[PDB]
Amino acid sequence: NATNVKAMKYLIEHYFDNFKVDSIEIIGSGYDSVAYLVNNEYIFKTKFSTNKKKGFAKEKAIYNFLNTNLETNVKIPNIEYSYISDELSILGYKEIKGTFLTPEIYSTMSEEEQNLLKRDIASFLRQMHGLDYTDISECTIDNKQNVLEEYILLRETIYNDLTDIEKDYIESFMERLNATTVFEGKKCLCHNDFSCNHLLLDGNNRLTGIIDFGDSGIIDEYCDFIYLLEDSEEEIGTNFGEDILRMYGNIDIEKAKEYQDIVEEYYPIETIVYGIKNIKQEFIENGRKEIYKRTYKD
Ligand SMILES: Nc1nc2c(ncn2[C@@H]2O[C@H](COP(=O)(O)OP(=O)(O)NP(=O)(O)O)[C@@H](O)[C@H]2O)c(=O)[nH]1
Ligand SMILES: [Cl-]
Ligand SMILES: [Mg+2]
Ligand SMILES: [Mg+2]
Repeated sequence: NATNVKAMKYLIEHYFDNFKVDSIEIIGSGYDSVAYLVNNEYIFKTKFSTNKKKGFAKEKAIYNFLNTNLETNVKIPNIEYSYISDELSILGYKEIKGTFLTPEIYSTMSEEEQNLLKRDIASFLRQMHGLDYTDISECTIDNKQNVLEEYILLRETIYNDLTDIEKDYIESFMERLNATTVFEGKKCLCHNDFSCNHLLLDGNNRLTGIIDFGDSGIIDEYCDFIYLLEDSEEEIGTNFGEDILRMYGNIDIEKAKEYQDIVEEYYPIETIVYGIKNIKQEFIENGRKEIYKRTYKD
C-alpha cells in the first residue's frame, strides 16, 4: 500500500509541475486502473499500458463535452489535470463530496425520499440522453458489432478447446443476439456504467453527483438502465429501475429489460474475452466456470 502511493506521488508531482502532494491514499481499484485521493481534495485516476488504448483520452473528452453542455445541479468530474500517453494516463479533478448510494441506504429512506431520488435520476438521464452529441461524435460504441468482433477473436484463439457445454452457451447467446431487435432503437450519449456505486447523495439523500464516465459513449438509450434494472446484492432492484423508466418516459420498458437480460447473459463471455485480450488466464477460467454455474441453475 505504502509503495504504490509513493510512485504515484512522484508521477503526479513530476507531470503536474506545481502540484504538491501533502497526502495521498488509494480510494479505489479497477482491474487495470487505480484511483487516489490526494490532499483530501483531489481524485487522481491512473492507468498504465492496456489493451484499450485512448481510454482516458475519450473519458476526458466526455467530461469536457458534458461540463460545457449539461445544465444540471448534479456534479460530475471536471478535469483540471491530465496526462495522456500510451504507457501512462492520469486524470485529476476535485473530489465530489457525498455518500454513495447503496441498497442499505435506500431502504432507510421514506417513500417520498425514494421518489425524489428516482426523479433526480430520471431527470439527469433525460437531459444527458437529450444532448446533441455532434461534438463528441467520435465516441460511438456499437455493442452488437463489438460482440461479433469478440466472437471472431474467440474463434481465432481458444474456441476449439472449449467444452461442448461452453460452446453451446456461446452459440445460444449468438443466436439470441442475431434474433433480437434491441440494438435498433434510439442511440444517444449514455454514461454506460450507471450503477449505484457511481451515484452520490447529499445530506438529504438527493442525488448530488455522478462519477466514472469512463465507458460513456453514443450507444443504445437502453444502456443506462441495465444496472437500475438489476436484481442483485449490489443494486437496489428491478422495481427501482422500472419506476425510473416510467418517470423517464417514452421508452419501451420490456425492451430495456431484454437489453439488460442479454448483457447479463454475455457476462461470462465478456469475462473470457477480457482474459484472452489481456493474457490473464484467471479470467478465462472464471468465465468458463461461470458458464457452468449458469447452465446448472434452476
Ligand atoms: N466521493 C468521491 N469518490 C470518488 C470520486 N471519483 C472517484 N471516486 C472513488 O474512486 C473510485 C474509482 O473511481 P472510478 O472513476 O469509479 O474508477 P474505475 O471504476 O476504478 N476505473 P475505470 O473507470 O478506468 O474502469 C470510485 O468507486 C469511488 O469510490 C469523486 O469525485 N467523489
Ligand atoms: Cl481456462
Ligand atoms: Mg467505477
Ligand atoms: Mg470506470
